[PDB]
Amino acid sequence: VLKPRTLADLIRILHQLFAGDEVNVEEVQAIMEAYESDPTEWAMYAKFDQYRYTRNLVDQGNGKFNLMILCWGEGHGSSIHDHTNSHCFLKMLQGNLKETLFAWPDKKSNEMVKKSERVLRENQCAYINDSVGLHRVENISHTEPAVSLHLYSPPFDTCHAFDQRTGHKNKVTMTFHSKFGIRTPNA
Ligand SMILES: [Fe+2]
Repeated sequence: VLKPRTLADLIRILHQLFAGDEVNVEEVQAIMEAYESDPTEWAMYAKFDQYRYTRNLVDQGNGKFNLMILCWGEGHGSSIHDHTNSHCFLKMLQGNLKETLFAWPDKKSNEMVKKSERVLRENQCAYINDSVGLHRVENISHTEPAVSLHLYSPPFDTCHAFDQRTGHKNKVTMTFHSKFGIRTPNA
C-alpha cells in the first residue's frame, strides 16, 4: 500500500486517483487509512462550534471531489442522511465515531430499521454510498471531541435527512463553517 507521510501527500495522491473516469474504491480507502493522522497538519481546519458539528473545506480536487474535515463536539451527532449518489469516504483523525447504518424507508410510515452498528477506530477509513444504505454518525464521547476527514465524489451540497420514527425525509442544504482554514460568513 502507498503510505502518504503527510496530509499534503495524501491530497496529491487523491488528485491522481480521481483524475480519470474510474475510481478503485478499495484502493482509495486503503490509502486514506494508511495516512497516519497528525494534528499538526490539520489543526488549521479543526474549527469547532458549541452546539453542532462543523464542516470545514480542505480541498476541491479539481472539480472531482470535496475533501473536508468534520469537527464533532462532545456528544455531537448527525441526522440520518443519504449521499446524493456520490462516493463517500470517512476517515477518523481524532476520537471515535459510532456509525449506524439504516435501511431505506418505504412509502409507508414506520420506525426505521438498523442494519449495522460499529465504532470507527483510530485512523480507520469507512466507505458508504446510497446503495449501501443510509447512516448516522455520532461522537461516542461526552467528554472528548472527534475529528474526521471526509471525501465526497462527485461533490454535492444537498442531501436528505430522515426522521427515525417515520422514515419521512426533508431536503437539507449543507453549508461550510470554513474553507481553506478561513471562517465563512454566518457560522
Ligand atoms: Fe454521511
